[PDB]
Amino acid sequence: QISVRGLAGVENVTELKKNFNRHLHFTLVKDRNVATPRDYYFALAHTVRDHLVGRWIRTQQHYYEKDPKRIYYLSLEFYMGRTLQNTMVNLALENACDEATYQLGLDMEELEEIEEDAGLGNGGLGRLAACFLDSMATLGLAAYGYGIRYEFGIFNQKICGGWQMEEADDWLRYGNPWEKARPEFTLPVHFYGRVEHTSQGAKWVDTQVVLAMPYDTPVPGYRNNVVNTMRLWSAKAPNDGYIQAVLDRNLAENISRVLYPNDNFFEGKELRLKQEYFVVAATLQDIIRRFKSSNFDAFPDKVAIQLNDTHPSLAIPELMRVLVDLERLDWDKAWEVTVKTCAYTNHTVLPEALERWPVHLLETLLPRHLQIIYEINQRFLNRVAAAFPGDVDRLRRMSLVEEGAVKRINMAHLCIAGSHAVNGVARIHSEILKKTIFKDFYELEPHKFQNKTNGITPRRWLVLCNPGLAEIIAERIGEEYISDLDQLRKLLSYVDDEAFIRDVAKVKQENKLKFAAYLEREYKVHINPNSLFDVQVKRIHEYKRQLLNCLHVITLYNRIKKEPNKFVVPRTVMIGGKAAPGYHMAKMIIKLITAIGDVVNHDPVVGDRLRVIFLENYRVSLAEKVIPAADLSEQISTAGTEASGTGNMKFMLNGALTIGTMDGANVEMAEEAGEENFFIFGMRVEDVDRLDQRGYNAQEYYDRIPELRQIIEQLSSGFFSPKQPDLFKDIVNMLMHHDRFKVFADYEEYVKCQERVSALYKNPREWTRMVIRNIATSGKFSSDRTIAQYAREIWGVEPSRQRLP
Amino acid sequence: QISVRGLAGVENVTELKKNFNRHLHFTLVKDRNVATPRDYYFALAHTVRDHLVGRWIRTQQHYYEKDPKRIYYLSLEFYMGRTLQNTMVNLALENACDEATYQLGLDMEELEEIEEDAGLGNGGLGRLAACFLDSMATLGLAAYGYGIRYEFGIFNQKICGGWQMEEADDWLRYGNPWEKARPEFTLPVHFYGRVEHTSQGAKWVDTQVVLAMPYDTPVPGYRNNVVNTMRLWSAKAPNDGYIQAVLDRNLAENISRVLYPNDNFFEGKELRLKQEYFVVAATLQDIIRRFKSSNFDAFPDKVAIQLNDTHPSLAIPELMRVLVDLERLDWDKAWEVTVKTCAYTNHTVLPEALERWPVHLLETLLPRHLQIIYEINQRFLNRVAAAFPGDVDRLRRMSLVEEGAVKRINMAHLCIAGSHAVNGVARIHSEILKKTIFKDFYELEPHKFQNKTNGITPRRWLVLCNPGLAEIIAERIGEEYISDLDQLRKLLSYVDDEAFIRDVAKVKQENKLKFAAYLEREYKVHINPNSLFDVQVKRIHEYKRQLLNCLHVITLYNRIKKEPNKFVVPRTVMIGGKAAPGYHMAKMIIKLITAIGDVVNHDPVVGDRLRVIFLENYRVSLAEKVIPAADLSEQISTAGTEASGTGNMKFMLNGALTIGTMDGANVEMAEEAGEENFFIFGMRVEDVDRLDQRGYNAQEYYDRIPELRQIIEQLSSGFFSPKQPDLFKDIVNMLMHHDRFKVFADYEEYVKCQERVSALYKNPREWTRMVIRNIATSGKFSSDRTIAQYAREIWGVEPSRQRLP
Ligand SMILES: CC1(C)c2ccc(C(=O)O)c3c(Nc4ccc(O)cc4)n(-c4ccc(O)cc4)c(c23)C[C@@H]1O
Repeated sequence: QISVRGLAGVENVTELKKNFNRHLHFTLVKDRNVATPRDYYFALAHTVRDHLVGRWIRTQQHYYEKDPKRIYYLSLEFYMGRTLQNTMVNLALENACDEATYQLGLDMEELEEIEEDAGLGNGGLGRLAACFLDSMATLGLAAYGYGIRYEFGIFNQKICGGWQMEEADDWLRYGNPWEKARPEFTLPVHFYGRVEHTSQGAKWVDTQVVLAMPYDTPVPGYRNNVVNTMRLWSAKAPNDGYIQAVLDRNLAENISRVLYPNDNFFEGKELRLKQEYFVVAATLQDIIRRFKSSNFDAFPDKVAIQLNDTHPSLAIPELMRVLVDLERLDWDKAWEVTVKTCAYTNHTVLPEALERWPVHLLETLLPRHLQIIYEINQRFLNRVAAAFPGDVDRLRRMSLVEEGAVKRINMAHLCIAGSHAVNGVARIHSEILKKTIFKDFYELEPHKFQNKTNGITPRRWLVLCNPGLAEIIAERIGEEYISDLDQLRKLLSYVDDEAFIRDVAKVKQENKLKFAAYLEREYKVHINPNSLFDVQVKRIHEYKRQLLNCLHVITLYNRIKKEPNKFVVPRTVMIGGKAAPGYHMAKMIIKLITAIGDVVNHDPVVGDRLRVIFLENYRVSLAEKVIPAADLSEQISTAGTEASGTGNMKFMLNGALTIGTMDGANVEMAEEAGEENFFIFGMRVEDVDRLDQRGYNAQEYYDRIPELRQIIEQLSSGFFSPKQPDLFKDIVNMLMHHDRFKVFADYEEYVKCQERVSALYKNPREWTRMVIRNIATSGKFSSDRTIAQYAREIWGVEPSRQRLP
Repeated sequence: QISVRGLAGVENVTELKKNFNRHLHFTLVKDRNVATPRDYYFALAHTVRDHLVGRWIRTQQHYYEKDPKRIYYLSLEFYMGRTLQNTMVNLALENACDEATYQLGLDMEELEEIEEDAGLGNGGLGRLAACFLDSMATLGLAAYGYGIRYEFGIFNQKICGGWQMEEADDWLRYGNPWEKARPEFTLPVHFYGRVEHTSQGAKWVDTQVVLAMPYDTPVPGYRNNVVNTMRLWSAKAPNDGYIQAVLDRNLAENISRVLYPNDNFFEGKELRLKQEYFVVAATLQDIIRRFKSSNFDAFPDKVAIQLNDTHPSLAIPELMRVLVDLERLDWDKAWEVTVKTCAYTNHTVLPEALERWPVHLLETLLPRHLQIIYEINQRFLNRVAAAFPGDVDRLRRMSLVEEGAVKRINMAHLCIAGSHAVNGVARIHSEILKKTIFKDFYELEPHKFQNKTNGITPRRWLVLCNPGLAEIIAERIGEEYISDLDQLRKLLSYVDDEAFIRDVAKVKQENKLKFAAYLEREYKVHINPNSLFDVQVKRIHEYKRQLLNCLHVITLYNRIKKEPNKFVVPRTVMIGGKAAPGYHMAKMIIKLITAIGDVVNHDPVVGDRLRVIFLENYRVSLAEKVIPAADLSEQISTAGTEASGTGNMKFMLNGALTIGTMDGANVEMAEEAGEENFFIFGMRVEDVDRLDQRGYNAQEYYDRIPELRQIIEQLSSGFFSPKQPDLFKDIVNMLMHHDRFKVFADYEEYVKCQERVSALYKNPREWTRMVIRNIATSGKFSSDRTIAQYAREIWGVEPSRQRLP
């Protein structure tokens, strides 16, 4: 069909059909008479997976033979999405399978919709892990993703009566054709117990054992014949009245049962601590076994462990435990190895996200790790005291141990102390780390602190989800950009090219029709395809300020009612994302969005000039549908709160213009494109700080802005909940009296900036030319660039995009 | 190698090796460098399973096209054992795979030892189900086995300190290459709730739903191209704080977690009741769907439901529930259909085995079924009252409702009332049913009561486990006997044939060396291969009288110590079998066996003249090893207690002579061979009854038998437990004062009969000639004969051993 999707060679298609039919017969045990579309999806998935196997085996053999330094990306989350299209793209098989299935009478895109997302993450951090796996394989790194094979990923969200309802994400119900169970590589993980100090040294005894069974999933690089591994551990009860004892095996196996759905929030649940140690303990056993199959001097030359947030921070004391207690290294040598092995990525400054585990919980579950943590703290604070003699407050601030009613271990402090590199995920965030929350650590060890601005893979996030845009780009500049995204800057040459302008707008219109067709087919929801698609998709949080979007939406509605005869650019305002189950405010915000829609979408004076829709069950596969259809990308977090963002980058790559604050990677996106090509508004970090310094008074904004006052009175008086007039009193009260994110303070600039958005959209040519200037400068935000930096600046390995044989 | 194992055709071997290597590469994702023997086993298993798929699909299509009456064998247990060798035997692939794997450098028998038993049964009843599936496929019946896919089968038994320890039988740990999950055929099963009576009729509402997911396993007939299905249901939570709710999905899924390990004993556990309804409800939905894909007049013409014991007895009220409540048939028409559809097989007369569920438990879990059961009872008792006017005691005795402190439903009475056929499992047992425990039901409906003497499949139980014996037989009479076992009578012609006599003894000696090698390799246990192998393997129960064997073993030991210089036939006495976890006496009996061995096996005066060994973890695969090696088959249950037995038949088919009571199918085995060819001893049923009539006094036997008195004093005084002198006081006390199975009353005849056993074994030629007379007359005990009778006398279908194309 389109060239970026590869060749449908005659023999390749013939072989694909034969292997499809073989799987249908021998694997699905069906013939065409009874085969369901799901049977067809699985026959195709097995056929495509078969094309990975040779390279997968040879890649891993190649690493065994050449012994490169191995990169271990440890994460509690791998937000992978679906795998069938990604595999075909990266194997150059997409047109061939499309033709093969077409000749069999099947629509391959219909089959693709049958695959369950591997929804093993919450949001940005977990999706970063997924993009990173893709980029590390495309860059030829000997890299392994290590995580948990959750039986249930992030919950499936249903909207019922305008409210979020959570259902179990039973993604393995029909099996997983991608993974390969490796029950022969199963390893014991220990919990509880107690420490004996013998003549040999310390001994961790009387533990309860949980087995960790690895499942390996292939990670294909982009057309370089590299296939790396994602290894996900599954909890299994050890082999050794009767019925209840068998049933009680469920308790240990609950360790890998379900992903904790807290996006940016720490709740010290013991089961979550168990999950974190589970990944850490089994993974480090793997790492050490592989290292010995090559004395621990060389260990940091052969192993990098990257900690995705503090979630696997126990790797630092676990590595010490293994090196000291089992390998009998001296403490100082073991510590030198550990710090040189480990590096730590921080993802947020919000204090409620910081993992601060109660000491008594650690003492019970992991008694030897708490001892090692205390020893780490004593030695680290001795270094602090020697560098800053007499600075007692600095000692208290830097300690891994936090005092209080509940004594706790600060896992971020543990990570900094035990890592040779610490990085934030965007320039502004990494500077904030050095300036504020880790300033003490930066002053002790400035060399540790780095920036690694996040990115997204242009395979999943352009070639896969927006083949039309990838094609019109390739028609001009070739296909090299797909793994060399800075070549998109060549498109600045085409900013006055009438053909490209036409094609960019044509592609966007096709994507919008496709998304409108999706909403009609799957939900019987009708959206005006000739409206500006205004999209805010991301997890629901106060700091991301979906509520500020809500205020603007009601402003548009109230201005229409005030002057019904005045032309306004028609909009479909779309908001989607999941709220954590126990986050009352976030669930109220979802209900407000649907409640606004219930009024707006049924007002005959409004008609199709304005519609407000909550996109249900936002997840990786839905992001791939809606982001290519978006005109306006809402990135409106309070300045200083969004460490980087990555949804912002997806929209930029896919031809939406961005309205946003100078926050996270927005800053660098605007720098890359030129601020004249972004709708930047609102307080900067400095202005937020000035408000905090004098005290944020929302009443002052209410008193001075009639249009804002009108909206608050509508919320209070029940205008958006006539049957329950005080339904939204908590939102109103938070906004008026307890708003940590200063919604009102950006209201006026936001509404006026939104006016400028509409003004440009009335000029289709100039809208599209500004779009070109964004797409053309999105190259910096490829995760290949991010990974190349991690490789050279932290891991000490040189990337390579050369083909394996 | 040997002809009964088929042809190793040149192209077949070449194709097998290619498909082996394809599976190793694409399915196991290994190359030969790293492949474990388990990888090799799985590559072979997939290769062999691939050879079933075409016939499996075509068999089931054939049934769809020809619409024969379908047989549904409902059982809570399918004691299947391993599947790889059985599949190769029945597909005529065994020599070809043997040669193919040999050319790849692999020992196929080593690979076979890697397969986990599908241990989904307890003993005779569950193994009968497995043999029946094999025979119904070999006889061309459109037959389906329906059961539960237990995550954990019968526990793995370890002997530790001479005691049984139970471990979870994690048979699915490495997967199951045989089964095909059918998650698309998943069905809802309902529990709890309540009954509404509307205008339409009754309605079962407010239930909790458990999903039943079917897994299909192929059942190959013997070289007739028939492949039937065993469908096993797996419990799954329905699709619709948060974390605990996800974890609590385990509660519904516990329904299929583990097989209840009670052999012959009813404990009214609610979870077991749930399992029973689970199989019943999902299976009958399948049956009805398949029936509609062909008005319910014709339903009994198209459906037979065979109830394996009372365990799926809820099928009777469930079928009524569906026909009346959902299909809106009148009660009387629905009842006519039900009784003509259902038939019931009874497996034991022991009262403690009878399922008698508390009415309050049924009312809570299955409120509509209890209503239907009460209505069934009222109408049935009305028939009783009309046939036997004024016989009020008969009404009380026959009622489905049993009065008492806890009111209960007698599930056997439900089965008789709701079934057009009731059968026992051996002639003596089926007569006892008509004479005693079901005499009232027999007098009301004599036409209902049948016999179907049990049998065993000669595929698994001769060709598979004893290929040497199968070969020397085939060398004389051809291979037709393998599915026409009455042709073994041709071997009576060879009773004076020196070559056959030589070969029979040679085969037995090879099997004994092979089993001795097994015990050395797997347990470092040394047995004298030139000793008589005296084997009692079966579940441990008082009624099977392992204790009587114990008394004889100690007698042999005490006689040796009394006259050390006197020659005795050397024996290896082997006892194996599992005790139910909560059955104290059975566990004490295992400990006594090992305690006897601890004295006997270490007495230098005894040496290798006598050894006593407890065979650990007796299961189908171990039965296949030890039964072909046995010289003497211990079948010594108290007359009247063993309904049939089937282990007795396995030994007879495999060249052991039998010592036993006139009990169960022993009677018919002795009738078939001639009593002169069996070591029959002990009380007959009539003598047991005479003892009960006057009261069994064990003291009288103790007082009159010095050698018995000596053994009891050794047990009491601690001779077999010096470190815990009163370890066996409970056994002694039961024997002396509470022995329901009259161990002492058969002691003298047993010991003297055992003398006759030894006397014949001293004459190898006459021992072997008597063996020939047993093997030659074992043909009646083929489960093909049993199934042919079920087909013609209950199900109304005609068997056929003709090939499918
Ligand atoms: C070598 C090659 C071209 C091929 C040719 C022929 C057959 C066949 O059976 O006629 C093949 C199967 N069989 C086959 C296919 C599916 C199945 O379930 C069993 C066997 N598989 C194959 C593919 C995937 C596997 O996990 C295992 C083998 C492969 C086959 C792989 C390869 O494409």
